[PDB]
Amino acid sequence: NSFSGYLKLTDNVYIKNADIVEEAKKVKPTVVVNAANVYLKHGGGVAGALNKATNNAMQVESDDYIATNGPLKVGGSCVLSGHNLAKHCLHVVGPNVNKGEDIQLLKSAYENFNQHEVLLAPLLSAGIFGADPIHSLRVCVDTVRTNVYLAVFDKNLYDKLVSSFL
Ligand SMILES: COc1ccc([C@@H](Cc2nnn[nH]2)NC(=O)c2ncnc3[nH]ccc23)cc1
Repeated sequence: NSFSGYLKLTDNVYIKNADIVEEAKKVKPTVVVNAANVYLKHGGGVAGALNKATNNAMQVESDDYIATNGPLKVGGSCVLSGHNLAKHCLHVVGPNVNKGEDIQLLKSAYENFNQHEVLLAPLLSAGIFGADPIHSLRVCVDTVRTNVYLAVFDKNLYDKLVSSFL
């Protein structure tokens, strides 16, 4: 968990303009969060990038988890191997608001972060899931009580977040 170049927004929320895959390779955190869907199919976005960095080992493990346990619920999570990126990967499902899943479930999604003392994570329900990313950071700040290090890929979004926050 040797994080560098973060800006402290609150007592427990830190932010950096970084690619989460590169941060995971430098820091080797105990937990990296994946922005997953309920069937753990890592087709694009953060999930596709983390899976590609494991050379599809995350997808093969995820398929075995789904065959044995069934899909996750929206707002839910599971802990699987972090492979070469982290000790563990916490796969978290935020609501896809573009598909009618309630925005209220973004709070439930961030509550899964509280099981882990320190996490490297992306913003949840952003990208194709359609939530406003600044709203997602607000929910993160209001819900997560453990130490979260957020990696925001787009510099334009990073600047809007830092301006809206501290
Ligand atoms: C479907 O859920 C999503 C959640 C978040 C996301 C977005 C939110 C975002 N948009 N501009 N910066 N951040 N984040 C990433 O895609 C992302 N973030 C950090 N490192 C990365 N490496 C490769 C991809 C990537 C998309 C989709």
